[PDB]
Amino acid sequence: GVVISDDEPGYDLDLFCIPNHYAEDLERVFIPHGLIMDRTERLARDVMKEMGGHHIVALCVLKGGYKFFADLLDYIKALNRNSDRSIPMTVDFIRLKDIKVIGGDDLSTLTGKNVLIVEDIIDTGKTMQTLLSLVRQYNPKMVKVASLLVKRTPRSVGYKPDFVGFEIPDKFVVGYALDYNEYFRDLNHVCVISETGKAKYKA
Amino acid sequence: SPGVVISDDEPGYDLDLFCIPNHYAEDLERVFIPHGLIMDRTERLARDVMKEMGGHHIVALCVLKGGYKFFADLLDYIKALNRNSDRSIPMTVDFIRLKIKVIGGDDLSTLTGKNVLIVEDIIDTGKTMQTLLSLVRQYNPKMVKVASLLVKRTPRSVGYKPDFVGFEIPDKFVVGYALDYNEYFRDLNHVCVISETGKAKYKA
Amino acid sequence: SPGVVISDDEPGYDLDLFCIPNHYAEDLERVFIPHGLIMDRTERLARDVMKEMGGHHIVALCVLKGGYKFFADLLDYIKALNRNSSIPMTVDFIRLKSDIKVIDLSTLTGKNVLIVEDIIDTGKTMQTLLSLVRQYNPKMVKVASLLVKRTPRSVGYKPDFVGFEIPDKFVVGYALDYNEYFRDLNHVCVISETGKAKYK
Amino acid sequence: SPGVVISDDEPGYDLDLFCIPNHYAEDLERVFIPHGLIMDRTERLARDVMKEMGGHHIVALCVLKGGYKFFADLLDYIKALNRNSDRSIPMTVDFIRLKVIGGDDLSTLTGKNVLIVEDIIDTGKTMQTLLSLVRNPKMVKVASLLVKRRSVGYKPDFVGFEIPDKFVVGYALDYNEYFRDLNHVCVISETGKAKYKA
Ligand SMILES: Nc1nc2c(ncn2CCN(/C=C/P(=O)(O)O)CCOCP(=O)(O)O)c(=O)[nH]1
Ligand SMILES: Nc1nc2c(ncn2CCN(/C=C/P(=O)(O)O)CCOCP(=O)(O)O)c(=O)[nH]1
Ligand SMILES: Nc1nc2c(ncn2CCN(/C=C/P(=O)(O)O)CCOCP(=O)(O)O)c(=O)[nH]1
Ligand SMILES: Nc1nc2c(ncn2CCN(/C=C/P(=O)(O)O)CCOCP(=O)(O)O)c(=O)[nH]1
Ligand SMILES: [Mg+2]
Ligand SMILES: [Mg+2]
Ligand SMILES: [Mg+2]
Ligand SMILES: [Mg+2]
Ligand SMILES: [Mg+2]
Ligand SMILES: [Mg+2]
Ligand SMILES: [Mg+2]
Repeated sequence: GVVISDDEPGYDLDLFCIPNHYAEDLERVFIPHGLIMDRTERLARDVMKEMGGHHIVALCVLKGGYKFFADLLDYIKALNRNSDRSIPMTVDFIRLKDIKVIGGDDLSTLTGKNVLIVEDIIDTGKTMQTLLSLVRQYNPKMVKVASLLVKRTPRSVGYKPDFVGFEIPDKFVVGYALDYNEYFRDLNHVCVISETGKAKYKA
Repeated sequence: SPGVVISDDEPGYDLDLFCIPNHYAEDLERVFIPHGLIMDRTERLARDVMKEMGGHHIVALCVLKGGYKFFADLLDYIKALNRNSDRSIPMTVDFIRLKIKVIGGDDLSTLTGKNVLIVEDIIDTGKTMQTLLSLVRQYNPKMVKVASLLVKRTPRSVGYKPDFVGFEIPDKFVVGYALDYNEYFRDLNHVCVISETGKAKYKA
Repeated sequence: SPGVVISDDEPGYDLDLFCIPNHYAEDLERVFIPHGLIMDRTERLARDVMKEMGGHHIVALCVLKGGYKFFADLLDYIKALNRNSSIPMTVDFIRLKSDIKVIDLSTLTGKNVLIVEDIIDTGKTMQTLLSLVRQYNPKMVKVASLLVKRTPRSVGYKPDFVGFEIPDKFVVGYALDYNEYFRDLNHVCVISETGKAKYK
Repeated sequence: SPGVVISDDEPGYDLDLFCIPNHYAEDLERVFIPHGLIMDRTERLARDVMKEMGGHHIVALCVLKGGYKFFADLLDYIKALNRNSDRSIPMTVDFIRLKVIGGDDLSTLTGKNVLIVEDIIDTGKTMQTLLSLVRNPKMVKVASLLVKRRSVGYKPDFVGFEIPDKFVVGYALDYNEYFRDLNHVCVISETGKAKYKA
């Protein structure tokens, strides 16, 4: 994936269009929306090259997964209608919130199927451990994992997704559906929160 | 406005004039609402939402599964206004699924005293919507509004009208733009009507 | 093949259902082809061009000014296809204005040329253009026009690629003008007669 | 604003991290500025243009050929601004090539807010000539996607990116007419430079 370095300074907010209501709440733009798009376009092709023979169930991990999920699937849809290659897709949504699971339940749709799990970020890798444990209970034919972000953290068990958008430093990022206490999901760029932001939006 | 009126005698478009996924080439009969028309209409709807809810925080409630495409696009159009004006609608997002079984039901307590925009793919009998409204109302939100991409002209037992409507359509079964037939056709950008071979292939 | 056919009795859409620049609000009658529909049609056209001319080098020739939007989007869709397993492209621009006047075409020589136009009406412009272009000796010439107007005032011209076939009404938007106005409008619309009076 | 500053030591991106035109696979070395970044910056530039020029009728002048992509995208963002706030002004367009080749009469620029749209400013001699010609418009401003750091000291009013003294192609910028059909700003490889050599 795209490696973002520890000393990556990001961009000044005044160079980009940002939501009026978060103008004072962000410190820098970390990953511009357009960069996320470009990288996701390539990821869609990588997904096709890998899982292209088969019908796939795309499993969206809510809430933060929703933007990456819709965009990735859209790029995949563009391939399906303009190429000879093909991945017929059905979709499913799951939420993990010590980790409670909502919406599976459900989920025999996964049995004997090719599963593409779609996540916003891998940090400790624990959420993903909980998910795979539940997916195992339905006996899928194949499981692949795509994550927009993978965080470089010593708190990691060492788990790595098949498809990675960006490998990022051990910093807390928001935007592109990633939240701080449910705020900042309504933001297209991945960014870092300012001092004012932390205090204003703290729980 | 009651949205864009698609006539009862609308023929739709020959599949050959559009790019459609090859795996559905035999399973569809006509494109009924082109993806791009949906986007154009959704852009206007975001501006309508901004005019009616602007300068206020909203909880945007996505009704899975079929609502997910309209939800993402509408929110993207709203975000475009948010970052290009000094008028702004700060938004938080939530998800719910109705299947009548309700899934994801315990973030509904959090709606108390809030402004809620429910986002749906379609209103047919209206029973899903009425069920969902009464559920939200149990938690006393300050305000509830409903946006629905499609509303069918069909007899309804109550005369409910959503606040924002993309298109008013004939009483025909449509698929695409996340609307399904037995989970198929969600991976299709256009709204379409299904062929007889489509109905048979994917019949549950 | 004759493209998306828009009927003579087509009502179009009420302006109030779309986002439209305020400065054109009272000057338009209806929306005829929503920007997004233009996009969806142009995506298929890209694939049609890739099917006909694929695997070979192409000069894409933009006919200014009205052709510029269709040209940009059509090429963007072709480039999208090119990022998958290819039509290498160079580009050029030409303007014809009406006696029809022209505004170096040596590039075209021995190449496969795709002329990109906004609209064919009488077909005069296109005969004028093909006449000149063929004098620079290209290997092949194909013509894409977003719009072709159904008219008794015919030569006419059948382009190889056609977006929409429309009624004999004066349209503006998506870079087509009325007296240089309305190019900054993303939808194709029918101009009002009261609208025509406002832009001289 | 000097725009988004791209340093001299900016390495850019490995080609395999992005979707690249198949036919340019060996002809490029690095992605230098991703298309998505260009779009993000252009969106902001659009709002900057409207903040300054949106008070009166704008004539947008496209400098062919390399300016065509930037021009199209910039105006679409401007059109988006103009159709989502109840305040707007008409905008007309023209096209020129710099030898000045083939726009409308320059008297169409009188009394208007003229916006010149360029792909790149290097020395800046070209623009200085055009500017010292275009002049009684109500106002003239220049938007350029790229500005290089042997200049004669001209700076445009709106800058997308400030780049090193490197030769770049893509987003309609060419090497001998090639590479215009490329969405990213990139750097040519040795293979590329000699394959399309003049
Ligand atoms: N917004 C944000 N959230 C972060 C980040 N790192 C971990 N998290 C917490 C995400 N959580 C932990 C990931 P791990 O691999 O350690 O199990 C996942 C669950 O988040 C639920 P939701 O998407 O917010 O509804 C971060 O950099 N930004
Ligand atoms: N794809 C499609 N589905 C249709 C249609 N009409 C009803 N439905 C079924 C949707 N249902 C009924 C709406 P009502 O107002 O009658 O209570 C709700 C379906 O939601 C389940 P999901 O979005 O497929 O996960 C239709 O035209 N197309
Ligand atoms: N905007 C607009 N223009 C129309 C229309 N019909 C003919 N025209 C005239 C186009 N003209 C001739 C077409 P024909 O096949 O009859 O030779 C050429 C347009 O002029 C060049 P530009 O693109 O406006 O700079 C129309 O419906 N809308
Ligand atoms: N493609 C490319 N071209 C570069 C570059 N630097 C200068 N140029 C030369 C561009 N030239 C002017 C530079 P000045 O110093 O006078 O401000 C103009 C050439 O443009 C002709 P066209 O757009 O290809 O039709 C570069 O990095 N890439
Ligand atoms: Mg997650
Ligand atoms: Mg979280
Ligand atoms: Mg629904
Ligand atoms: Mg359903
Ligand atoms: Mg023309
Ligand atoms: Mg004209
Ligand atoms: Mg130039």
